[PDB]
Amino acid sequence: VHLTPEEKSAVTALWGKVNVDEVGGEALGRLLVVYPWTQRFFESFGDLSTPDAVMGNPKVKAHGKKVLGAFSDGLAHLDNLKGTFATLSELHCDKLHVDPENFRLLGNVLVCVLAHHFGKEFTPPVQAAYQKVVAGVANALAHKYH
Amino acid sequence: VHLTPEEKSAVTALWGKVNVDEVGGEALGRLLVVYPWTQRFFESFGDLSTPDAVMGNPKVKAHGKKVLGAFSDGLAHLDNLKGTFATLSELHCDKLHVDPENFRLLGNVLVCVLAHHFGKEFTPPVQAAYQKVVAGVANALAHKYH
Amino acid sequence: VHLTPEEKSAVTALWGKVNVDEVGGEALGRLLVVYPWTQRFFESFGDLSTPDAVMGNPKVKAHGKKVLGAFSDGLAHLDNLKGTFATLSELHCDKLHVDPENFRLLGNVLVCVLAHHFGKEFTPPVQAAYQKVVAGVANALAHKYH
Amino acid sequence: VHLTPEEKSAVTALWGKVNVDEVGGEALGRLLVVYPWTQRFFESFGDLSTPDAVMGNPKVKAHGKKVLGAFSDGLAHLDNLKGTFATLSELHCDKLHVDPENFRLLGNVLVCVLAHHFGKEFTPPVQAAYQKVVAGVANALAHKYH
Ligand code: HEM
Ligand code: HEM
Ligand code: HEM
Ligand code: HEM
Repeated sequence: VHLTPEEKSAVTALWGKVNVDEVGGEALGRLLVVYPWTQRFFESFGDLSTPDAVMGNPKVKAHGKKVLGAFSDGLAHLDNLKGTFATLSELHCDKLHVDPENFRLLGNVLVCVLAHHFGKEFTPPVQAAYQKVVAGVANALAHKYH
Repeated sequence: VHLTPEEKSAVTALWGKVNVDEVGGEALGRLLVVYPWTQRFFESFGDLSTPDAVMGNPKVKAHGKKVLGAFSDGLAHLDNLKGTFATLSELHCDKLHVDPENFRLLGNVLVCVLAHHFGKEFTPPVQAAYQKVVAGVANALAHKYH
Repeated sequence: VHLTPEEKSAVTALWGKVNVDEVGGEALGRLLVVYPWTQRFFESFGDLSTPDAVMGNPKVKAHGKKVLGAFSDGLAHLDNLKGTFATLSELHCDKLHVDPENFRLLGNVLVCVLAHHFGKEFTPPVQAAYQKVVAGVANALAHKYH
Repeated sequence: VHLTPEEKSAVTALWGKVNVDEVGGEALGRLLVVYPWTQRFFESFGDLSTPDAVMGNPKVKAHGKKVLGAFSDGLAHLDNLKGTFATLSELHCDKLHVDPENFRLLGNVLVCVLAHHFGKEFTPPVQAAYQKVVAGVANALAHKYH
């Protein structure tokens, strides 16, 4: 990832204020609603049969928080997303066999939640910069396939 | 495209409240900022060298109006998108050689721009519903390649 | 999916010399080797942990003959792709939750397999028409998500 | 790009047998036939309106060789794809505005062309490795957008 210094400062000025509970629940719930094939990764979590069921689901909510913590770390290490994510790459690729496309799609969902939460401060350039971050994190997650 | 009763009703309702003059222009502007290669189709519109020149460009705006009204037509014809866009497919495909992937990408941008503006009313099932709509429109635009 | 009368004759002609006991299994196996996440759909098939294991697996080859028969059904009914895949789309989407991207991949794998077996008569236009046919197939298999 | 010592050994021996004057022209040509939107980048090239026009265009073959040669540079330096391609990445991204997806599609075409000229030597593992390699090159060409 390269961010312009104007992009960079903005991107992290905004992350400072992110509610991980709201953003994490919204992001992961919306993945499973918008892209329902993804549910077959979380059969364990229980009831995922409707949007209310997915969104209220406490394990869905709790796992989104953890997902966001990882992105929080990606953020604090944009120079080496590939090392930051090396072990998560091994988990999702070697063991979970998550399709790399789903990494992209969660990324894109995360972006549209942030437009939803960053409000007026979510300008075209701030949007461009977060799309780069979640694309780099996606590529880094899929690294054990490459 | 298949939508359920809930979905369609909230779809059109949210769509009722969209500004005709502003949204297409913000989505078309955002596409060219986030995905800067798409600028190659619009160089005759003027200066696209910075985010500010893309977003403020009057042709980008004015053209975005036509883009938004095309989607509007699509919403009115979800039954027959392929027939609805047959003429715009010839234009984009045979004459302008727009990559199918760019159609997809504008739809995703239009989805974030809705999420940005309608915050809480852009529920997960309404996002799912707009995702299905824009991808349908993208497919029908790409019909000439197929 | 549009082919010219030139296109379909070339395509059907070539299709006639496709070894139906092996091309299917070759494409399924190459899918499984080339994009190893797809293996999560077939864990009841026995040993898949080496290229050799995969390519030898009798249930890969058994299955591929069935895959190949469904592409022949597709090739016969290009004006009725959606309808022709209605039942498989129910299976693959509502029962098996296969990601749509994987339908596209298998298609592309089937393309390189044909090229691998034919040469002489696998002209640039036949390759283009087969890509179209397989993209039509994948889009029909994903119908239930649309 | 990681390759296994067997993949690397096999991949290099195959590339040893590639006609550097022809395979790259066949790739670029088939790209232009199969995914005909890519024709719009080649503004110098004259007539691209039929498959013969694309495949025998002198500039298609001459440019094809340059492309092939750059792929050799990558296959030689698999630990150093970002560096090997930095200058091409500027060109393609900043100056020419080539969509990443198209870098990927050119890769996939090349893979099939190889499949087309090699037969059983083109094992499932060798296909897998080339797909890795070509995706690596696509990602290093798109570096300036990231
Ligand atoms: C793209 C960004 C993503 C990030 C940053 C991320 C992050 C994480 C983290 C931090 C864990 C917890 C691992 C542990 O310590 O044990 C995890 C687990 C998991 N992730 Fe992801 N993930 C991502 C995408 C995906 C996607 C797209 C899927 C599936 C569609 C997925 C499926 C899973 C599953 C199934 C688990 C195991 C959860 C469990 O413990 O039950 N992840 N992920
Ligand atoms: C996916 C939804 C899209 C819709 C609904 C749409 C709709 C339209 C409409 C209505 C026109 C004008 C018809 C006329 O006035 O003669 C048009 C023109 C055009 N569109 Fe699109 N379009 C879409 C996507 C794209 C994309 C992704 C690109 C390029 C990145 C693109 C590039 C163009 C260009 C270059 C023109 C001609 C503009 C001019 O010179 O006046 N469109 N589109
Ligand atoms: C793209 C073209 C595809 C075609 C034409 C196709 C065709 C078929 C057919 C005809 C069946 C029914 C078999 C039977 O009743 O015995 C089937 C089953 C199945 N397909 Fe597909 N398929 C395709 C893609 C995929 C992909 C991409 C996946 C996963 C990566 C997949 C996974 C399965 C599975 C898991 C079954 C059930 C397997 C079993 O229990 O034997 N298919 N497919
Ligand atoms: C993905 C692998 C690719 C490689 C290895 C590659 C390599 C190169 C090379 C070596 C050059 C010439 C550098 C020079 O002579 O100054 C070049 C120029 C170019 N490439 Fe690519 N390229 C790739 C993909 C693409 C794609 C997908 C497109 C468009 C669809 C594209 C469009 C061009 C254009 C328009 C030029 C300039 C042509 C000219 O000089 O007239 N390339 N590429």
